[PDB]
Amino acid sequence: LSPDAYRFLTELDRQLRLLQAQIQRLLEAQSL
Amino acid sequence: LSPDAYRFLTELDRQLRLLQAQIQRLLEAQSL
Amino acid sequence: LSPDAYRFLTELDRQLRLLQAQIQRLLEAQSL
Amino acid sequence: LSPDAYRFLTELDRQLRLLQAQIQRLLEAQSL
Ligand SMILES: [Cl-]
Ligand SMILES: [Cl-]
Ligand SMILES: [Cl-]
Ligand SMILES: [Cl-]
Ligand SMILES: [Cl-]
Ligand SMILES: [Cl-]
Ligand SMILES: [Cl-]
Ligand SMILES: [Cl-]
Ligand SMILES: [Cl-]
Ligand SMILES: [Cl-]
Ligand SMILES: [Cl-]
Ligand SMILES: [Cl-]
Ligand code: NA
Ligand code: NA
Repeated sequence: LSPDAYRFLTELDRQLRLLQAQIQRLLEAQSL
Repeated sequence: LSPDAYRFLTELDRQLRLLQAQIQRLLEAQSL
Repeated sequence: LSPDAYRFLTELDRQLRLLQAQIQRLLEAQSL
Repeated sequence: LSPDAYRFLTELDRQLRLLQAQIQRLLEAQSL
């Protein structure tokens, strides 16, 4: 990867991780 | 959450986890 | 959907749309 | 972008577009 692509992917990864974490918390919070 | 919403979010979560993992592997694979 | 689930999904959608747009712009910007 | 990065991002984009579309359909399907 180019530096620029690396940087971009790093920022994408951080955002996706945050979203995934929000979904995971919501699922975990469910009374079954 | 409704069952339907729970199910939907579960499947979304699984897909996002797979994508995040692909990005993480690509980043990790970079010679600095 | 519950109001809460609707609200959550709305915010998720907005974030994903922003990410997708960033990727699309990067791809479009490529000299082939 | 490298060819490899371009290819990767293309596939990521396709997957995200599919997910976003699923969320959008669910939201649109809601009786208010
Ligand atoms: Cl550079
Ligand atoms: Cl550059
Ligand atoms: Cl950047
Ligand atoms: Cl049901
Ligand atoms: Cl139902
Ligand atoms: Cl489903
Ligand atoms: Cl409420
Ligand atoms: Cl509530
Ligand atoms: Cl919220
Ligand atoms: Cl190559
Ligand atoms: Cl290569
Ligand atoms: Cl590939
Ligand atoms: Na719900
Ligand atoms: Na690159």
